[PDB]
Amino acid sequence: NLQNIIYNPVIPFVGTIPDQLDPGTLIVIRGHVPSDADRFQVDLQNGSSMKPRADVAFHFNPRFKRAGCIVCNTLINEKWGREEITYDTPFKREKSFEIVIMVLKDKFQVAVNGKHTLLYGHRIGPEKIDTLGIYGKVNIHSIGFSF
Ligand SMILES: CC(=O)N[C@@H]1[C@@H](O)[C@H](O[C@@H]2O[C@H](CO)[C@H](O)[C@H](O[C@]3(C(=O)O)C[C@H](O)[C@@H](NC(C)=O)[C@H]([C@H](O)[C@H](O)CO)O3)[C@H]2O)[C@@H](CO)O[C@H]1O
Ligand SMILES: [Cl-]
Repeated sequence: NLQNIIYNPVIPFVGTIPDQLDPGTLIVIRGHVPSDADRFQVDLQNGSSMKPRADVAFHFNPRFKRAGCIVCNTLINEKWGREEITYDTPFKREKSFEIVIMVLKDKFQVAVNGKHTLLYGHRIGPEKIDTLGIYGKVNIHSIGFSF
């Protein structure tokens, strides 16, 4: 079932993932976007090194300026790849949310508040993911895993 690794963590949060993200694994993140929020990110990482900066297999980046959007990308050897921008974003300032990330064989599937939001094909073997980090202006109520 779901095994939360932490509640109301101080942001930025960087934690180690208890088990390998094998296809079928779910990542559940419940939080809230503060009214003065410009953006925030959830990064599935390979290690928690800050320098050199640890690779980010999956960069889930909601942005709030203008109409808003969600930028997804991958950071390999401290270099960002091709961005995959999703314009149909459900995130809003002053609103709560539950993010469910499904780890499939060839990609991540993300749904927010029960509604499908986006897909992102693996650019790095998901098996190299052992750390989860949450940065930016966002309040997190919980982070859990379903292996
Ligand atoms: C072409 C275009 O649309 N403009 C891009 C612009 O999107 C891009 O912004 C960066 O986008 C990546 C994802 O592709 C990340 O979202 C970057 O966010 C972070 C990061 O994690 O790297 C957030 C982090 O907090 C920032 N660190 C600091 C010091 O505050 C870093 C940092 O500012 C940048 O890495 C410096 O380059 O960004 C987000 O900045 C930019 C930069 O790649 O390039 C335009 O062309
Ligand atoms: Cl797949």
